[PDB]
Amino acid sequence: PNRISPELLATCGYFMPRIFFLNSQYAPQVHWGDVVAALSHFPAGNLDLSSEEFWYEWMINWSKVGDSYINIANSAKSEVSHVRALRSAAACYHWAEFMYFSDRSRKIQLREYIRSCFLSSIKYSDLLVDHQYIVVDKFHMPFFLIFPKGYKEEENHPLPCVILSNGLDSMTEIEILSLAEFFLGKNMAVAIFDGPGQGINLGKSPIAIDMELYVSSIVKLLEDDARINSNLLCFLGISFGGYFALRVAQRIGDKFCCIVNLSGGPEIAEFDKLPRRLKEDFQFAFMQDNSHMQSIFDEIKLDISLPCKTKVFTVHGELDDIFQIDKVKKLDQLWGDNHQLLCYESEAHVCLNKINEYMIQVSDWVSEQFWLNGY
Amino acid sequence: PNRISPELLATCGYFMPRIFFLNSQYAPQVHWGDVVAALSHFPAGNLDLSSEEFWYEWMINWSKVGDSYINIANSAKSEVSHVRALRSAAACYHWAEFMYFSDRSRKIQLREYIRSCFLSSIKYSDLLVDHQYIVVDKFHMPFFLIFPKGYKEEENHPLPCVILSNGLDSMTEIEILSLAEFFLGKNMAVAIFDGPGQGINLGKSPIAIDMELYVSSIVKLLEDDARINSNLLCFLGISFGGYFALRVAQRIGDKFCCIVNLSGGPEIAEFDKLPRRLKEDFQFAFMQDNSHMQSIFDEIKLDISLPCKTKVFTVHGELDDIFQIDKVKKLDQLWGDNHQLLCYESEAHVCLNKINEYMIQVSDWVSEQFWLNGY
Repeated sequence: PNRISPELLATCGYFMPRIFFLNSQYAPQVHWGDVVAALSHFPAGNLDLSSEEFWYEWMINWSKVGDSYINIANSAKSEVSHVRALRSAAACYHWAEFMYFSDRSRKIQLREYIRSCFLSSIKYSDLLVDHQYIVVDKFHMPFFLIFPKGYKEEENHPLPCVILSNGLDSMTEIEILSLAEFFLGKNMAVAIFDGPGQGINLGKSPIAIDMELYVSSIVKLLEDDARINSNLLCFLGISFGGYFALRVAQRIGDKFCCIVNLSGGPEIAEFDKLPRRLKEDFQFAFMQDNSHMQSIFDEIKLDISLPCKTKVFTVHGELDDIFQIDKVKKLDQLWGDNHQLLCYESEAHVCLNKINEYMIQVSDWVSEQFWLNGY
Repeated sequence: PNRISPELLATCGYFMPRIFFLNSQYAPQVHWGDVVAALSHFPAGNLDLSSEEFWYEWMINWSKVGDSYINIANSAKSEVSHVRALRSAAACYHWAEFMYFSDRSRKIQLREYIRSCFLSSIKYSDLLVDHQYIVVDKFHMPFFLIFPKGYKEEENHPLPCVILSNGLDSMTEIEILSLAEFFLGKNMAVAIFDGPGQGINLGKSPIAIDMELYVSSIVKLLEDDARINSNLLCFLGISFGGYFALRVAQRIGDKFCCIVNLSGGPEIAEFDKLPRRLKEDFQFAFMQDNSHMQSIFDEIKLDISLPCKTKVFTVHGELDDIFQIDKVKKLDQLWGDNHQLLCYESEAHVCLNKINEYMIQVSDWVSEQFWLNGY
C-alpha cells in the first residue's frame, strides 16, 4: 500500500502545517494524497533535513506529482476540471521548489510553472483580477488587484484594500492568496505583488530590505484607483514579510488604518545559529554568499525607538527560532497601545498549527480597524 | 512545541487521507493544525487501533477541538467568520464520532452538533438548499436538494441531478457534500439524504439493506420537481453506499443515465476477519449483536447474474480489505460493457490517496454520460 514511511512523517512534522497551509477556494492547495504521492517512493536512509541531498529528492519527487496533475489538466474534459488540476499542479510545484536552492534555473522554472497555472486559473475563475506591472524606478513589479466574489463597480462604494507581502520562500498565489481570501470573504479588495526577490522574482533580483518603497508605489496606485478607498488600507506581511510590515509601520504607517505582522520581528536571530536550510534560504533570496549574510542581518535590524505610525497586530509563537519572541515583546512594550501581540505559548515560527484560528481573529480585527476609521 | 507524536502519526496513516478528505468550499474540513490540537496531548502508550480505549480518547480529544471552534463561532464578529468556525467545529465533531460506537447517546449528540452547524452554515451561504422530509411509508427521511452557485430557475433549463449516498460511517454534510461539490461545480443539482441508519439517523434506526426503496422516493420527488431533469439522473455511492449503488443499478438502474460506485462491492469480506473496529462499525449501523452480523452479510451478498440496467463506473483499490477486488472484478467481467472499472494497484478501501484525481475523472465521466443521453 502507498503510504509515507513512519521515519519521513516523524521527520517532516514542522513543514506539514506549512505544506497543507489554509483551506482555500482559489489559492492552490495539496490533498493528503499528494503528500503520499510525493513521499511514498522517497529514498530510505535520506532524513537529514539540513542536507542538500534531502531537498533535491524532495524537489524531484514533488515535481513528479506536479507533472501528473498537468497531464490531468491537459486531458481534462471541462474548464472546472482543468482549473482543479492546474491548482493541484501549482501547489505541488511550489512545495517542490520552496526549500530548493541548488539549481537557480530549475527553481525559477518551477515558479514560472506556478505563475502560468495561476494566470490560467484566473481566466476561468469568478474573481475580477487586475494584473499589471507597477514601475518603481527601473523595476517592473508584477501586481495583482483582486476584487471580491461578484464585485460590480456601481453596486459598491470604494472598497477597503489589504496589501499582502510575501515571506522569504512563499509564492504570491499560494500562501499570500490563501491569506488574502479571508479579506476577499469580507468584501475587501486585496493587493498581492512580486517585489524584488519575491514570488516570480525570487532568484532573478535580490530581495529589497527597503520594501516599503515598493509598497508606497502600490499605495499611489490604489489612491488613483476609483474602486479603492485609499483611506481604508491595511498592510499584512507573513514571516520575513512581517518584518516588512514593521518597516511599513515605521516609515509609511500613516497611509494605513492598520498593519498585520504574522510572525515577523525587528531583527533576525544569529545567521550562523540558523538551521542550515534557512541559511541557504536567506542566501538565495539576497543572492549573496554565506560570509556576507550576517552583515545584511545587521543592516536589517530595526531601530525600535522609531515608533509605528498606525495600529499593529502581531501574531507570534514563543518557540520562533528565526524572529525570537524576546525582541518582539521588547517592541510590543515600547510601541505600547498601538501594538497588540497575540502570543501562542507552544508554537514555532508563524504559528501554523493555529493559522485557521488566528486568521479568523486577524480578519475580524482588520474589519474593526476599518470600522474605527468610519467604514 | 505542539506536535503529533511519531508513534501516533505512524499508527494513524490510513485514516489520515479519510480525515483530510477533499478540499471543499462548503463541506466542513479540518486543517492540519486541528489534527495537531486533537492528537498533541493524546495519551502515550495508547496505540491499539482495534481497542475501545483508543477511540474513546480519540473522541474526547477531537471533541475538545470541536468545542474550541464553537467558542470562536459564538464570539465571531462577522457572519463569514461565524460560518468558517462552525464548519471547522463540524469537521472536528465528525472525526470525534465516526469511529466511536461505545456511547450511542454521545455519538448521536455529536452528529446533532454537526447537523446544527450545517443548517446554520446554509443560512449564510450562497447555495439554494431545499431541505425537507421525504415520507417513505412511516419513515421521515431528511433530504437536501442543493442547486449550483448563482442558480436561477428561469436562467436555466431543468438541471441534471446526482443523488449521493452515505457510507457506513460518513456524515451527509461532510464526505458526501464534499463529493457533491464536484457536480455542483459543473452546474448540476445534487441530492443528499439521510436514509435509515445513515447520517443523522445513524444509531436511531438500523441501516436498510434495501436502500433503493428510499432512492426510488427521491427519484419520484425529482420527477415532480420542474427544476430537475429526471431523464438526466446519476446515483453515486461511497464505500457501503457503493454497495447500494450496485443494488440501485440492478433494481432501478433504468431511472439513471449512469451510476458511480466508489469502492463498494457485491459482497463484504468475512465479518470475523474484519479489523475489530469495522466489526463495531457494522454492528452499530445495523443495531445488531456480533453473533447476528455474518447472517446479515450473507443477506447483503448480491446475485451478480442479475444485470445492471445502466452504465456503472467503479473506482476500487486492489488492497481493499472490506470489499475484496476479486469479487468486484468478477462483477466487472459479467456486467461487461455496461461496467467500467478504475482499479488502483497499491490503494486500500476507497483509494483515498487518489480521491482528488479520481473525482475529477468521475465528474467528467458523469458529464459525458449526460451528454450521451442528449444534454
